[PDB]
Amino acid sequence: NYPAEPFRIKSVETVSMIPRDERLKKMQEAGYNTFLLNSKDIYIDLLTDSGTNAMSDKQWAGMMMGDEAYAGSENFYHLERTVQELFGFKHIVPTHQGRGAENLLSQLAIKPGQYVAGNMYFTTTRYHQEKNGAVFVDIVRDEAHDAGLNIAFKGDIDLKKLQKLIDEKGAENIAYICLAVTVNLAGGQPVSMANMRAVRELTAAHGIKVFYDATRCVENAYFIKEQEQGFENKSIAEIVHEMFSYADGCTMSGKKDCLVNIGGFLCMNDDEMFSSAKELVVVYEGMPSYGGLAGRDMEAMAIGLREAMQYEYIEHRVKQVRYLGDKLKAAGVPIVEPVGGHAVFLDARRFCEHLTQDEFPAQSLAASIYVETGVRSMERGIISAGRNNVTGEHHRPKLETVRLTIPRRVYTYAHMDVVADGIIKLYQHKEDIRGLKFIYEPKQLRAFTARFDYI
Amino acid sequence: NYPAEPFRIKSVETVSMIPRDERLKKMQEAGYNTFLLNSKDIYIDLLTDSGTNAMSDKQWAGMMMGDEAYAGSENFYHLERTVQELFGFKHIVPTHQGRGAENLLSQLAIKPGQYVAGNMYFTTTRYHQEKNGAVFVDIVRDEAHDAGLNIAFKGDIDLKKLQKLIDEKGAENIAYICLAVTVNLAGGQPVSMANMRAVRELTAAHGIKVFYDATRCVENAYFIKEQEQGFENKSIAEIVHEMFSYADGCTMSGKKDCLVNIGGFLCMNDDEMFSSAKELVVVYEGMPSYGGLAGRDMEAMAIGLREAMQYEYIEHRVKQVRYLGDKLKAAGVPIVEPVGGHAVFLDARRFCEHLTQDEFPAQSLAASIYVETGVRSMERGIISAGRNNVTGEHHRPKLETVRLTIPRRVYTYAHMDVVADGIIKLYQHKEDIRGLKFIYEPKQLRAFTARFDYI
Amino acid sequence: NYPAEPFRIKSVETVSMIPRDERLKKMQEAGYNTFLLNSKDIYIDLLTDSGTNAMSDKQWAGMMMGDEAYAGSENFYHLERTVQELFGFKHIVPTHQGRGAENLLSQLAIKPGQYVAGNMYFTTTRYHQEKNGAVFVDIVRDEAHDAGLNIAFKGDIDLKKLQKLIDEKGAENIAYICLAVTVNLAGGQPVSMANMRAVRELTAAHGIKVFYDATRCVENAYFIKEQEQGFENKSIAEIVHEMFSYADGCTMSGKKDCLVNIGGFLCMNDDEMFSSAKELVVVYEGMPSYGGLAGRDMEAMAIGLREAMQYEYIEHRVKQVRYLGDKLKAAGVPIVEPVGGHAVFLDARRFCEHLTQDEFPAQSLAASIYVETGVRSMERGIISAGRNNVTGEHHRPKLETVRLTIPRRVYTYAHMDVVADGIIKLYQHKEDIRGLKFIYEPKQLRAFTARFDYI
Amino acid sequence: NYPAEPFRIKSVETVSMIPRDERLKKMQEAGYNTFLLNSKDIYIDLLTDSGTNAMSDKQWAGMMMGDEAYAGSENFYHLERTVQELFGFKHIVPTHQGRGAENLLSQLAIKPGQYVAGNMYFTTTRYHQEKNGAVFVDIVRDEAHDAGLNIAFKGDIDLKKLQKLIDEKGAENIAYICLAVTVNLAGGQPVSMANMRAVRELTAAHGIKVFYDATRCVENAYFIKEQEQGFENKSIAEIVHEMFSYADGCTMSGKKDCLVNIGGFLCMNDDEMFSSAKELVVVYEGMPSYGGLAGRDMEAMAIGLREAMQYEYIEHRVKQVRYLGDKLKAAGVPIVEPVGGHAVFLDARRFCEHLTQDEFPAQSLAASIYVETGVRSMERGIISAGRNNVTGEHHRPKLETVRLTIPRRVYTYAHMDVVADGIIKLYQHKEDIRGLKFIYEPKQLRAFTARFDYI
Ligand SMILES: Cc1ncc(COP(=O)(O)O)c(/C=N/[C@@H](C)C(=O)O)c1O
Ligand SMILES: Cc1ncc(COP(=O)(O)O)c(/C=N/[C@@H](C)C(=O)O)c1O
Ligand SMILES: Cc1ncc(COP(=O)(O)O)c(CN[C@@H](C)C(=O)O)c1O
Ligand SMILES: Cc1ncc(COP(=O)(O)O)c(CN[C@@H](C)C(=O)O)c1O
Ligand SMILES: [K+]
Ligand SMILES: [K+]
Ligand SMILES: [K+]
Ligand SMILES: [K+]
Repeated sequence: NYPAEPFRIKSVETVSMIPRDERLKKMQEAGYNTFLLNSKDIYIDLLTDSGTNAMSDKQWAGMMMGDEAYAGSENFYHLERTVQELFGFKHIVPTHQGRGAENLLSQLAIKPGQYVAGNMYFTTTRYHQEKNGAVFVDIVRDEAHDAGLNIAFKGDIDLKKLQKLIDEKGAENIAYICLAVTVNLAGGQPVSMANMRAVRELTAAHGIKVFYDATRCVENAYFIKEQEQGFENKSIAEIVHEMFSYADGCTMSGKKDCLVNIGGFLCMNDDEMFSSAKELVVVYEGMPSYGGLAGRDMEAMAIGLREAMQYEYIEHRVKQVRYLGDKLKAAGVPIVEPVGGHAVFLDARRFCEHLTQDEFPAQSLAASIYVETGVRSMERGIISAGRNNVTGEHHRPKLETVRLTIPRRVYTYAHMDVVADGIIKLYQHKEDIRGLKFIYEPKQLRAFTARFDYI
Repeated sequence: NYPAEPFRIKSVETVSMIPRDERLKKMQEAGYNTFLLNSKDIYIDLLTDSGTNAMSDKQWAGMMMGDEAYAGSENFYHLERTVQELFGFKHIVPTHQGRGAENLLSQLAIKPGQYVAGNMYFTTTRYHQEKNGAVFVDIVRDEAHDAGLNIAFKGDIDLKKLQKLIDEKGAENIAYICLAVTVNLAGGQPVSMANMRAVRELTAAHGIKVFYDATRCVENAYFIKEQEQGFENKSIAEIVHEMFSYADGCTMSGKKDCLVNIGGFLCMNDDEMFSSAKELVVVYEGMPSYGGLAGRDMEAMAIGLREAMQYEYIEHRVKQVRYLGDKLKAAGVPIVEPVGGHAVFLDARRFCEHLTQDEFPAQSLAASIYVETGVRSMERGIISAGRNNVTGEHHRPKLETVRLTIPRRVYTYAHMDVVADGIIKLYQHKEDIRGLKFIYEPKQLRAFTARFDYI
Repeated sequence: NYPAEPFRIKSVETVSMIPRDERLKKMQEAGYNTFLLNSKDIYIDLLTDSGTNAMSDKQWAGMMMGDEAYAGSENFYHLERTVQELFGFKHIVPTHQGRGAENLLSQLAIKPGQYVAGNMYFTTTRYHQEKNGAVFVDIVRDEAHDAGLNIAFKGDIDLKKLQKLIDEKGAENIAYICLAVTVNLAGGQPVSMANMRAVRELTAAHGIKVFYDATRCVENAYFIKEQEQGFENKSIAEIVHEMFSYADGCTMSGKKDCLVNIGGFLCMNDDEMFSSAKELVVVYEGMPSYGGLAGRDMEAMAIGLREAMQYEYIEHRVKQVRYLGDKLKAAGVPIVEPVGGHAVFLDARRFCEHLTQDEFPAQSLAASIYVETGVRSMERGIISAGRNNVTGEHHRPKLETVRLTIPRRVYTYAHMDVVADGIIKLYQHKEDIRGLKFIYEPKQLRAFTARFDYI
Repeated sequence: NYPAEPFRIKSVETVSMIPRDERLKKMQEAGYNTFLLNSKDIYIDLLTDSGTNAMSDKQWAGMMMGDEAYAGSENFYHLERTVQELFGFKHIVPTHQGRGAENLLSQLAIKPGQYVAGNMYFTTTRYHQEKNGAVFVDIVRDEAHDAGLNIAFKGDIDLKKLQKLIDEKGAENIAYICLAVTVNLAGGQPVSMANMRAVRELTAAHGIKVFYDATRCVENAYFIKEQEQGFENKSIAEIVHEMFSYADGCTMSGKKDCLVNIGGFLCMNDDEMFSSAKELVVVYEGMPSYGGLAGRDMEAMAIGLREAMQYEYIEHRVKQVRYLGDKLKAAGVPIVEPVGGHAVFLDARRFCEHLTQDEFPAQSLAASIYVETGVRSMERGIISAGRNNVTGEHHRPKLETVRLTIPRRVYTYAHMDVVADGIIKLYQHKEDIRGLKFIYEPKQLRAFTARFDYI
């Protein structure tokens, strides 16, 4: 049912668990914000799957062969041809990570006053869109905002919402469609190939461009192979290649499905757009032949992207996350369903029924999880959404969750059992979790550096 | 009951993951001899725990700081102070691995005609003793020769057997006592501290030297902390240091409990013998400051020896092997008991009761294990026993076993489940396992290059 | 006169060593543009000293100990304490390289309509200043614009020019003073400590902030120790620490004097500005605890910054460049004087007097240098100057040069002889060097992808 | 005349020079024996070219891909096919270093009472020969024992001495001919292909086997390409392959011309001899599939052997040594001529004319070189030869030299200038070097651990 690791351990990293009394003082030192905890004080660090992956022996062999030249590096050509072969795009510009590519795309394809629509948003992607004068519109299906609803391909774009946007606003006022695979905020939920084919069908008829947020496209491809009829005989590589044939470009964070600790890139097919991207990348990232990355990192990212296409690797990656989610569900712990490809999301509304959203249950639950287990998790609720135009009123999203994000090839099933057993025991006395109050809030992006205090 | 890994994965090693029908063709190409399989064709390689360990990030950092000087390397001095601090011996000479140190010890401490006694033997250790003119005498307790007998500290030396040897032959005719921790041939069985203190008491009264075969002393130290009363408050380091306080020297294979892939050393307290050891090491290994080792390897062994002292590491190491043994026992699979610190031994005679020892049941069971799971194990029965060269007849041992030897920090519990589930599945249909016949047998060391075919 | 390397070679990098007739075919394939050569076809790559450095064994040991956590990495804290100890600034935000830090500084410290003044400019620094609405004013001393003038500390700011700006425009209309050490565009010319103290004296009296472009501050510190009276007893570290005591912050490119292949950071003393910097870094680079960098790269930069403080290292670095300049000057080759800390600039106008600037003598000389020696150099003349987009006419700079930029710890004196002997041999028959004509010119950034053919 | 390094520096190792007053105390602490100095106290360590080489980026990439399996490692198969391809031998057995292979060969091919003849000897090779009951006979040409005689191919075997040995002793009493390439004790002197062809011609006519000591065969191949008529058009690989076609086997120390820090192997063509070697290697070294080496070290040795065949690499290696020798000769310093492939030998008899061989001028000169320059060198004189059968009488060889041994790819020409300038200045007051007296002498192999005191 759950496969063993399709690899061996080459090298290990020592870990240690500090006692509860010290975890409590660390949590108070961090202002009850898991973002402010020190890495050395964490047993199992499930804060994010971004850049926290373990590399292979092949990737580390490439690390010893870094061609650090400013132009014409062999590492760049290797990364270039690999992406052209696997993704099928004509041009590629490397960037130091995903939000570097998003900065380039938002300045190239957005006119002040236009609309950008997509299946939910991400914080950095939406910021660069809004900074360049766009208004974001969520066109994901309504069921994606309901945590407990267990349906397949929750991340699909609602075609009726997309049709309604084109009719009310016009096609000329739409910059592009931003299709994310997978959808991070909905719980790592996949998008079906039929939805990608249908979106491409409707947008091309109105001359609207489609750009993918491809950070977790490999996990998305596995869900297509597993659950969409007609793709069970297709390889992961074939599905990934067909996915991108419905996009005019993409922004990629190699720190996710490329199995590296740093790196990203921007892809496109248009020649004029690629020429403008090279003029903008030298301002923010670097030369088009390295783009803010060391040669050895372009090499590791090229090798890692090819390793991710192995069916056994991605099957184990996804089913390890599913294993953690199944143990939590079997004990009655409320989670977002279905389990996504990279994380399990605890439903803090049901976990902390005795608390209101104004008491920040997700931020308080993440603090209690660390103090009780030594596991770091990320708040994904009201604090990440922010406040807008009303003086002091928070955004209220339906999803008030705590994210247990699994780095790739770093932890074992026994580590998943430690996480599950500690959360299940915490769920027994969930009424003890206390509310939080803002003692410091930045002007923007409060989730990263805000400090709180108990109620 | 079974702890999770007290570390996370830093880097992984790629494996093939070939299907069963291809593993069958690989096994036929190897003549149904697991010793002839190529490493690249193996999922889980349980052939040996020697030199197959995974190193830590700290060790690989030391690998980058290799002082490769021919004499006076900083890496040697680091290894020297580490062993002097942890083992308590005065002098140390590095060797490329354990049998290099045994070659030196046998030439230094044995006069032609003397006797060497010890708690059973190992192949290379007994050869160097006999090569230099010694006669080996087994003084282990009788209970060590009972495979199914589940008692603690099976590797203890029988004090009455040792007393009888001293009286009949004399103390001047005894070269030394060779005390192995643990006892590999008995199944990795530990020796009690009380037995070590008693041997030191008896030999010192007759002027007899005691040298340890300390290859797996860390695993032995854990058994003392776990099962011997009075040591439950002692750290692993304190137990190890007290163990060697009853010996005049030791031979160590770092490829086991020092958590490296190559290396060993020879320790002693006598100054004159250390002076002769330095003259002999330059003939066979190298300078006393590197002894057949690269500088970076002395550094990794010094770092690894200190990492082995962590209680959580060695507890998990031993309980990971115990997990495999308990799962096999709970399903009714016959194993050697009790489970040792480094391996589980399947009883192939009881596993393949429908086959005779002339049909090589252990060799045939090892072949089936690979084909069904991709797991390589080692035959330890009539094939590895060899032939008597005078009569031409096989040596026939009471132990017809298959050894599942677990490298340190390489595999997870999920890998142990792969091994267990496939063997349990084989045991349910064990009547289908067929005998083997020699199609090629070399003159000597037939275990390594013999080829077979089904009967 | 010229010291030997204060280090030995730990590991080497393979090179092709292709003959002259093949280098000619490579140059023709590259359209006679050294920017289009492949790295694998280059023996000595003097294109830039940015990110091309060789690291030490200590740095590579740190590469194995990367803490890749998203927040609170131990590598960040190590980098933080190192910069606070060596530079003396209160706060630090890491960036993926120098132009990432410049993007942050320009958005934080510039109000639309204000002025920025500095000792000449750099391309990326001036862009981010002008992008945020500033007007750049050159306040360097007039002597910096004389190529052949051999005087010390050519990069000093003219205090009278700075005083005139404050009086005519007002202090409230001045964003900050951008003091670069060293001054790249003037040829890597250093700034005196007395000039730094005087600028801090004048700006502090008017409430004006001073930010350093500290990319090559270590090379600058050596010039102070070597040529400025009163600092001959001071260590490199003491001089560096005193330099930054006259600044309110700095932007650093670790790819230069931090002896790494990627990395940078932003420093400042003000608490409120540091609070705003943490909100802005998560948009463009990443979390304030990694800032677009892998953990291992923050570790290598922390180790490399401390290695750069060794007097013997920086003395050899600078005198290796001086050796190349002295050998060219002793043979009569026209170079920019005095020789800077990181590169030698050939005067291509005097080298190719028989050619006009419309025939691209610097671009043609760089092509001949590669074909004759396998050395890549960078054109810094009319081609890299660009075209005015309104008129369509080339920008015509007084400096028509070829830059021989020396990476740190990569090449030896024998490699410098290869460069010198081939250029001296070319200078003896310089009348044979032919002009070039555009066969392909891109719309922008023509230096990188233009292709030429002989005239 | 002298080529630059045909590689770039990938990573560096920090070095440091301790003052003279500390170098003096270190030399006294070492008993005036450079073998007892600590590596950290040495600026330029010219003690040996064995295992002190710098590896390439390709080799370090292979280090990350160590297949550490006990049998069937991919690293072993790579090393096996590389040696079969480059050396042309049928079988190969890996060993941890050269003297491990010599131990195997001496036990396989020597009967007690037989003679072994060769072009001079080495300490470990002659010991294993004499330990197994052989009597060594030097059959090198007489001119090899004259330090100042500058003739080509000084290491050739005298065919008349070989013919005389066969006639006086008989062919059945000759175990084999041990042909070393190059000849270490004569100054690294090459053997001509014509001499190898002639030796093979004479021995095959009497049924006598020939085994090569191939540790520095690549350096030998370069001398053949440079100085022997008819081989100037042949590649290094072709010459190496033809060299071994005149041998029945070889012993190799990879620590020399394979550009690694540890490793060796034994080659042969006979099937019965290879079968016996596998039985003996498991006793002393390990399995025939790893032979006392980690997988990653077999990989580095396989990659390094192929890199050594590059003409530019070996040309620079040899001419860098020649550069040091030419500077010493141009200043009047007495050296062994011609300069060998791996070291310059100072003639201590002419250097210390005022001292007798009983005062150990070579051992005293090596001590003075370190104290005055921080350079470590090796004594190669009376102390290395030993005493035999007379009670207290030393062996007296014509060569009383001090060896300046150059590791491969570690030092630069500027480092050679530091060595030369310090020795030339020492030669000005050579009358100050004092004699030495034995204060401690081991029973055997006194050169490594003897301690001395001034006269
Ligand atoms: C869908 C998606 N797009 C873009 C980014 C930004 O990419 P980057 O610049 O970090 O490489 C992220 C980052 N998500 C991370 C940070 C997370 O989920 O924790 C993401 O999840
Ligand atoms: C010709 C020759 N053969 C064999 C050996 C022994 O090989 P090893 O066991 O050291 O790999 C050496 C070692 N010479 C070294 C030690 C030297 O000249 O310093 C040697 O020079
Ligand atoms: C108890 C014991 N002593 C000595 C040795 C020899 O040490 P080297 O292997 O380091 O020379 C071994 C190795 N046992 C290995 C070979 C096994 O169990 O497969 C051993 O188990
Ligand atoms: C003085 C100076 N400031 C800022 C920068 C930009 O820093 P990053 O390159 O780290 O973004 C550079 C780089 N100069 C390089 C590009 C050269 O001289 O080729 C520089 O020389
Ligand atoms: K770089
Ligand atoms: K070495
Ligand atoms: K990271
Ligand atoms: K190994």
